[PDB]
Amino acid sequence: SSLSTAAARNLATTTKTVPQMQGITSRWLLRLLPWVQVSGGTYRVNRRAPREYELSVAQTVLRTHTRVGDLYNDPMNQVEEQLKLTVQALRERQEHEMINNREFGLLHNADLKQRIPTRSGPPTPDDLDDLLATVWKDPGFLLAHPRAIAAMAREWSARGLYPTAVDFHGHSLPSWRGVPIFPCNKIPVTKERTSSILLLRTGEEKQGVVGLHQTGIPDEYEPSLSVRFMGIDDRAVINYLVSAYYSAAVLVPDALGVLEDVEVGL
Repeated sequence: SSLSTAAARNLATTTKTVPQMQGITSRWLLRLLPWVQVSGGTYRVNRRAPREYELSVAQTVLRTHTRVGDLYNDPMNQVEEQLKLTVQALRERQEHEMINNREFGLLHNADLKQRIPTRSGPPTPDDLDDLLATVWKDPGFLLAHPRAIAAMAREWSARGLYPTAVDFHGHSLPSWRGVPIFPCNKIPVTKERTSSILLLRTGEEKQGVVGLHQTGIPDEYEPSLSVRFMGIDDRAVINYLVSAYYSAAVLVPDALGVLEDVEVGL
């Protein structure tokens, strides 16, 4: 019964699948942020000396054995799958740097007048209204941690408020006064169980937060991402350099607002 079935499997093929990554998340900042093309890796912003923006690089070395690249290509190209997973990891760390970097990160490039605290510590609807009023000109969307979103929803339930869920493209999302709320785990949660909420206006024509990249680069794989052969070493390992160029820019101080010290709760 079982032995016969196993023996039969010995002459059959199993259905496998691409390696599955638990880490892969919904990189909402990359999808929502408009991307403006820069030349020479430099972008000038005339602010009321102009600020200079240099493209940062997220790069890594992909090492693949020569045997893997030669033999294991029958059902699917293993070097291509390794490249896809490498690009996915690159995009994840890009999303992390768009928020947490000390040079162009959103959490650190916010004007001191635009950062506001919470009156009591939980993210009450009053704090949401204050955050909305900070960026009062065409507010694009809110970005928060899942714990933060849970905390705001518990304040809504405690106050007897059921906010309408906006339908953004094919996705239904929570919203506050028409402003869609997007979850992002890259936003830090401190050991005191506190986080931050970001309200953004997006667009170059609206003087909002934009993303900076450079498409067209040579040896390009995906837009603004390039893969280059580096060589084979004495142990017969093929090395590839994969590089993605990216930056962020807030055109005017009022395009970004931060609600700070949000008590998400344990």
